[PDB]
Amino acid sequence: MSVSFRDRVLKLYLLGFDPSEIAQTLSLDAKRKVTEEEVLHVLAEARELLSALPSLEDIRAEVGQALERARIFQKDLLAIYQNMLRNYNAMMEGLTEHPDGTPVIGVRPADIAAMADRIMKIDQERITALLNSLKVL
Amino acid sequence: MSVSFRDRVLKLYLLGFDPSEIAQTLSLDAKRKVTEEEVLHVLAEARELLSALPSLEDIRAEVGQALERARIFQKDLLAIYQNMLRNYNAMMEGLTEHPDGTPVIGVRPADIAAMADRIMKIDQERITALLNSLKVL
Amino acid sequence: MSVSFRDRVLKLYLLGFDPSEIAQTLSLDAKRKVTEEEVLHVLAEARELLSALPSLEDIRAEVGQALERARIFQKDLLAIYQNMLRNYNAMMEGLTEHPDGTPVIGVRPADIAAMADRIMKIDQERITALLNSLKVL
Amino acid sequence: MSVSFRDRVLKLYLLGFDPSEIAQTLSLDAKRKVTEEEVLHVLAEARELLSALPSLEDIRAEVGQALERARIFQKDLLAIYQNMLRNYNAMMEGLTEHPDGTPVIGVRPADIAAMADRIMKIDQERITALLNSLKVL
Amino acid sequence: MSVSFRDRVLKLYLLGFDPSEIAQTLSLDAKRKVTEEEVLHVLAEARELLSALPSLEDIRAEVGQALERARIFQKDLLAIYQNMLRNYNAMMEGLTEHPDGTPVIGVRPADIAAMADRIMKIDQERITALLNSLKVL
Amino acid sequence: MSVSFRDRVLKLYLLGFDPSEIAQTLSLDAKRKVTEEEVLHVLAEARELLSALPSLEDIRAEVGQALERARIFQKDLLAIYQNMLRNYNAMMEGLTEHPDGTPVIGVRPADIAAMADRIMKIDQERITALLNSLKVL
Amino acid sequence: MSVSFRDRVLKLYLLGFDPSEIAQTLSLDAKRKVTEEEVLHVLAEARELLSALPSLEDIRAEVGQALERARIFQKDLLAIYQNMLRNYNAMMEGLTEHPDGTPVIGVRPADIAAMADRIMKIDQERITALLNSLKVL
Amino acid sequence: MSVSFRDRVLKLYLLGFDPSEIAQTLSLDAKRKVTEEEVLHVLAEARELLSALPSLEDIRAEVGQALERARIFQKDLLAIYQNMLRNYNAMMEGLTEHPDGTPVIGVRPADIAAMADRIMKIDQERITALLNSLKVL
Amino acid sequence: MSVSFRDRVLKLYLLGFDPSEIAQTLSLDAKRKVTEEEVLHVLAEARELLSALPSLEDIRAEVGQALERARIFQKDLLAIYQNMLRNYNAMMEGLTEHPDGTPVIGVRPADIAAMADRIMKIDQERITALLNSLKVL
Repeated sequence: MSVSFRDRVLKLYLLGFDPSEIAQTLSLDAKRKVTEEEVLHVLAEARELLSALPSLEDIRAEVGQALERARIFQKDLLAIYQNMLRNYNAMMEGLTEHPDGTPVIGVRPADIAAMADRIMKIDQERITALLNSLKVL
Repeated sequence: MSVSFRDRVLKLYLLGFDPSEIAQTLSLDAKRKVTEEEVLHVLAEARELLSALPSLEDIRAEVGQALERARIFQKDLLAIYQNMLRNYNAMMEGLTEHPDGTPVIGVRPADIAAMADRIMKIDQERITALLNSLKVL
Repeated sequence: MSVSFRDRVLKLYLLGFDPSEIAQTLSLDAKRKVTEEEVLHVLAEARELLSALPSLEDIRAEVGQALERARIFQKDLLAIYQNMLRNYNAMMEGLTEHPDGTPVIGVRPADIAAMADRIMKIDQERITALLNSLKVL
Repeated sequence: MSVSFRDRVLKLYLLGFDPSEIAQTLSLDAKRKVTEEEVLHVLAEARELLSALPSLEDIRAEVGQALERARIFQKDLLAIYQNMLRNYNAMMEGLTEHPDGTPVIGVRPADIAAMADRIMKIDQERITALLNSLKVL
Repeated sequence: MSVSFRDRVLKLYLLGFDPSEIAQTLSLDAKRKVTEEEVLHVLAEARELLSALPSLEDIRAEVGQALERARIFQKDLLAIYQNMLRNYNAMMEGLTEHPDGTPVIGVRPADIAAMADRIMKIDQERITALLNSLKVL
Repeated sequence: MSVSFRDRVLKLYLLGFDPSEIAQTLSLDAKRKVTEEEVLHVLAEARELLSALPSLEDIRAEVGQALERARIFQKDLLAIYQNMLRNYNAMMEGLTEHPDGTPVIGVRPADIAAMADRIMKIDQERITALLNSLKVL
Repeated sequence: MSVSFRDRVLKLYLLGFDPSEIAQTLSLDAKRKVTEEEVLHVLAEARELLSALPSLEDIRAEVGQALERARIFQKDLLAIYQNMLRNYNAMMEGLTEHPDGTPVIGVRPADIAAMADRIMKIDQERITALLNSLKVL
Repeated sequence: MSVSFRDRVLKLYLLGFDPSEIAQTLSLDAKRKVTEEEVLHVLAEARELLSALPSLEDIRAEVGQALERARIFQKDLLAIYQNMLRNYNAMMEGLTEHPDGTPVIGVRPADIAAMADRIMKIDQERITALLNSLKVL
Repeated sequence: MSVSFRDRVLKLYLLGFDPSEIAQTLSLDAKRKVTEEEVLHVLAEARELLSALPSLEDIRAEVGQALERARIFQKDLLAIYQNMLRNYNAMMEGLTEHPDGTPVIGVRPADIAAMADRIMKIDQERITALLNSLKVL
């Protein structure tokens, strides 16, 4: 009723189950039975936990993490963009397969422009959010 | 006429039934019959319940819950994004199936960029709403 | 000419019937005949009923009801989202049917991101409208 | 030349007929013939009728009627939404027909989210327009 | 060179004919020939007619007529909307034809929501334009 | 080198021909040959003609003509809209042909709403531009 | 190294060739060879030519030319619009060919509304840009 | 626990693994086992690393790099645009293959206008971001 | 380690290779081997090169070049627009081929309006950017 129960009742409530069903699914989890009031006590308890206010350094944690979310995605998209631009040249020469024998998938030229715009969008998002971190905080 | 009746008459009204039909569907629910005035008394009664004003800590409850709605969805989408990026590499190599024998589903490169944008949208929504929670409240 | 007539003449007028046709459809409803002036008197009468101004607590009634419209819809969409995310995992494993024998319907990964965005849109609408209820009223 | 003629000449002009054709179509309506100047006199006459200014209570008439237009449409869409959500559950179970024998029509989950957004759009339109009625008027 | 010539030369010019072709098409209309200078004199003459400024009551004429354009269109769309909502119920019951024997045309539920939004758009346009007529004029 | 040459060199330049090609196409037009400097002198000459500033009554000429462009187009679209709404009723009754024997072309109900919106857009453009003509000028 | 070389090196650079390739393509153009420094000297030279500032009458040249670009395009589109509206009437009558024997191409009514909107967009662009020419300059 | 471990635990956490799974995947990486507290200590440690604030010269690093991201992409798109405009001319002449024997791929004229707009979008992004670098910094 | 190495390490880094792979690809380029610290020294060195600030005349260089990018593209699109408008007239007459024997490609009338809008967009971009060059600089 401390860690893996207070987490589970909160997570199962936010996916839209009434506290009757939250009890019945957890009635067979570990215990013999879980009463509805046992569920409903935790939901009101965890409500006030979530009702707290952040700190100024607490906000700096996500803005640190959100920009690092971006850099992981740019390592993925630039790997795609190079490997998509590979298929555009090999399609143009008429090669049905790459020299590695791997198949050549068709890529339109307006599709490469889409992935170019996605990358520079992310790179522009770093500059804007980092500047607001300096400005607001 | 206290809990499972006042809830039901309100929920059935907001789905757009006239109080005649709300009576007739609940005429066979528990009682022998439910009069229309018995229904219409509750709807005017629960109208003033809903007409109340929130509190400042009451608003902090949803903003706590709305950001926690986000974190449950990011645990889902990042699980998709990894398992979608798995299918992109295995399609490129020409593997009809994964080494686990599971089939390989085709994924366009502009589709991965869509799921990348959905995730960083949610992550940006946490920063904006949490800052307004500090600013307004 | 009190309840089920003044309602009917107003509702039939706003669906775009001239008062001649409003008379003729209601000429065979209950009475032997309904004159056009009998119809047109009620429309001018109910015009001034609708021309009234609301009260400040009257506006609080809909804002109470509009947010409760949202919570009924989130109970529906989250039930879909869980049962749509069920079909995505079972499609990935290659199961043509669920272990319950029910068929597996194909779900694209960009479709799950659509239902994720609809839910958090509604949840953000509660925060904005409830805050304006505190601010304006 | 009083009621059913001044209405007809105005309505036929605004559908884009020159006053020659307005005469000729009404030349065979009731009279032996209708001269063009007989038509053109009425159009200049009814021009100044339409050129009048509204009153403040006159504007309150439509704002009363426009919100009542909304409530008639919500009685229709919520009837659709329930009867569309019926088809989604019965499609999921694999029932080709309903237990009433009626056919089951396919509904995508992103389509239910469309009708959910249409309803709460209308409900939000009531709050905005009613508040402006209190604010401006 | 007064009415049906000054109108024709202006209308034919604004559809993008050079004054040579305006002459030649009207060279065979009524006269033996029409010189280019005869055309070009009228175009410069009617230019200054169009170059005039409106009056304040002149603007009130169109705003009267523009709102009456709306009411003619709402009489059409509401006639469609009722007769489209007829086909939705009869499609749902499985009736290939109406009880009148007329065929049943398929209507998607998101299509009814489109016509609902068009109507309330027009009704909202009356309130905005009529209020500006009171405000500006 | 006065009228039909200074017009032609300007029009052919703005369609993107270098002055070499402007010379060569006009080298065979009338003269034996046209030198490049003969072309390039006119382009610099007509450059300063276009570089002039308008007058206040000069701007009133187009605003007169632009609104008259609108009225010609509304005479066309309203002729379409009536003749499109003819095909919608005759399709609904099941008539493969009109009583004139002309074929019946299929019209969706959302298409009629498109032409309704185009017309009232144009009618709203007259009110806005005419008011700015009174306001600015 | 004066006219047809300084133009060519600038035009070939802005299409994205490194100065090595600009040399090699022009190595076989006229001369025996063109060194890279011969290319790179011109690019730095023409850089400062482009780095100059305009004059106030210089800006009036393009605004003169940009509006004249519009009038050439309206002579084209109005020629299309008349010849597209020809095909709409002849399709409606059922004529597979025109009386000239030319084929009849199918035109939807929403397509004519597109070309109507393009023309009045251009005509509105003349009024806005010409007024700014009076206002700014 | 210094470089290739603190990087890996952070990168694997931001892809949405709970610290139990981060331990188990790295339990077989190098060590015999990695405890959950060993993982969770690093995540709280690296949280404060990311929680730091940037410097003013630190922001100048990305704005330098973001504009250099643009120039690499323009070297790619201009190479496409020339080699796409090659296929448009050769398609127009009717050449199924290029004179090099390479196949001719079909290009619509509205597609070339898309790549033209992408390039000048990027070129306009350099001017805006570089000016803000002068303005803000 | 001066020109073709500092350029290559920077360009290969911005395409998203870790400095290990930047070393290994350049380990076989010219030298026997390239250490990772040899790579990582240059990346930190070139970081401060990119971290510099522009000059006011430096910004005038791109704005000169960006407008000249436009004029090269208008020479291309106007060449397309004339040669697309050629195919529209020849399709209308029914000519399967041009008098030159070249094939006639089908062009919709709404497609010509697209290329008309692209050109006047570019021409409007010259006026706006050149005016800001006078205004800001």
